[PDB]
Amino acid sequence: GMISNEISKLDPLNLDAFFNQLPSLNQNLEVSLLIDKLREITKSYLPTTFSINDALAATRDLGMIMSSVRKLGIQPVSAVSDLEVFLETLSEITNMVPRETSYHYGPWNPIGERERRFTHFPDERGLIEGVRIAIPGIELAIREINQLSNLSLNDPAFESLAKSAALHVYQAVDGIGETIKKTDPYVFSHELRPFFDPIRIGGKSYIGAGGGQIPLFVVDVKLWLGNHSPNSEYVSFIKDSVFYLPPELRPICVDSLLEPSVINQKFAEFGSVEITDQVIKGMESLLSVIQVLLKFRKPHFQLAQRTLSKENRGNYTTGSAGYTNSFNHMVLEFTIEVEKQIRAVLAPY
Ligand code: HEM
Ligand SMILES: N[C@@H](Cc1c[nH]c2c(Cl)cccc12)C(=O)O
Repeated sequence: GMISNEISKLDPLNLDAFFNQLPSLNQNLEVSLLIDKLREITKSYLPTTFSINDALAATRDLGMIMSSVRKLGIQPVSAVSDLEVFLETLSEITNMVPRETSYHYGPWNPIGERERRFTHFPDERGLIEGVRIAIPGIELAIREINQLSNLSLNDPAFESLAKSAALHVYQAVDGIGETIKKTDPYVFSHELRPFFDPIRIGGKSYIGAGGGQIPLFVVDVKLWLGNHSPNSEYVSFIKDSVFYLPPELRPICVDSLLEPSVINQKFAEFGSVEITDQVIKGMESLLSVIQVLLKFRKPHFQLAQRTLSKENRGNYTTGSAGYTNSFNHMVLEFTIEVEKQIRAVLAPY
């Protein structure tokens, strides 16, 4: 478990003053100052001496300087070739990618004066608050949904855990609503999106931080996807994402991809045991969770559609992971289909 407060409060590379300048440096395209800071960092710090929390915060801070350079069109590790050993040492300690993710940008990013930010645009706050709210709640919902596999539908503990998970997933809904109300789609495409492009590090390419990196897909795999669609595009996105996750989430995701999902296994229990009143309540509680997922994916799809429109898309047709809104349409159709299947099983009652 990575406690966010213990990471957000760190400044292991003494960059707090620099991050008050960074929005202005990025505005004036001052690539010399960005590159000079990367060079100073590799000479000023023995990263092998860092604790885990220090290395996570360093990844957060160094990652944002790197993404700023990449935003100008320069591969930062090709320009500062000593970065590669530095980043490699850091990722040995974190056992995470040598690059920042949504985790670094949201929950590990401090609130207030020290908040790390690429730009001066307040639309940026919409992305930061979006993932900073979404991630902790989704993580609690993962712990709770994981316990459902080992409870009976007829146990009120089942229904109560699923309800808790639905409440915690609502944090993803609150997160995307913060984005819808603060982030203008046109300012996103033209001012924010360019900071989330891929960076070549040790001969492979790491996508930038993205909303898709909140572990919502982990909820999906345990809850409905399981091992049921082996060749889908969504299982390929998840495949590519497992090792971007914090280590503690990786076994949950891997085992869930290799097992039947909760809803599939609870469908079997339902149509084979004595269907009582607690059992309907328990099955009703799984549909509640799914319906919360839709309360996220429906407005998310609209937001992505206004942003990728001809008028609004700027220079991009994809998200940071290389997909169009078609991918969102497919994840959301998958979820609508589970809601239909659950409502079918319940219709007699
Ligand atoms: C202007 C704002 C946004 C746009 C244009 C946008 C668009 C997209 C796009 C194009 C994808 C496809 C995957 C990829 O290529 O990376 C995607 C995936 C995803 N994004 Fe966003 N997004 C926005 C804001 C957010 C926010 C704030 C969050 C979370 C708080 C979020 C969460 C997700 C998730 C969870 C996925 C994976 C698909 C799913 O589970 O439905 N997005 N988004
Ligand atoms: N969710 C979209 C747009 C996006 C890029 N970076 C983000 C961040 Cl860092 C937070 C929230 C959303 C986004 C994507 O995954 O590329």
